[PDB]
Amino acid sequence: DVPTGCVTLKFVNNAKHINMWDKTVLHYRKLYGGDEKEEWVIEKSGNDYKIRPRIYTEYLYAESKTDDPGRAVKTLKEGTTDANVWKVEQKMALYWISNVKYQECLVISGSDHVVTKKMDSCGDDLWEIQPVSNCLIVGK
Repeated sequence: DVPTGCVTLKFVNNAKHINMWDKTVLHYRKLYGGDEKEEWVIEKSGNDYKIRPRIYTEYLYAESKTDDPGRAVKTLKEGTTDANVWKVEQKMALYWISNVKYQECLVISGSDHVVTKKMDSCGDDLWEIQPVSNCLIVGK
């Protein structure tokens, strides 16, 4: 079904991969839609999944309130969170991703924001999850 391990995360409609900032701000790392093939790790978490970049042990999560461009998604450097578990579901060769806590689809916006958005269905906002052989997950 969903590949676990090292993957690339590419939003189909935009051709944008999830990229991250080089330097952590406060307790979080900012993300944006970019064109570089950033490597991420999908880990099984119960019936659902957690997501982290290959080189940092920081878990993808969704913020607690919705902003103008949508509910911001970033990785958690310091602290704890309840919104770091992701549903990842196959639709033929493509996937849609949804935050479990808030039931909102992960998406890259037209302005390159990485956000979740409540939709009747995530099935029109699909991701390309291409596995990356030679997967070196950094610990700490």
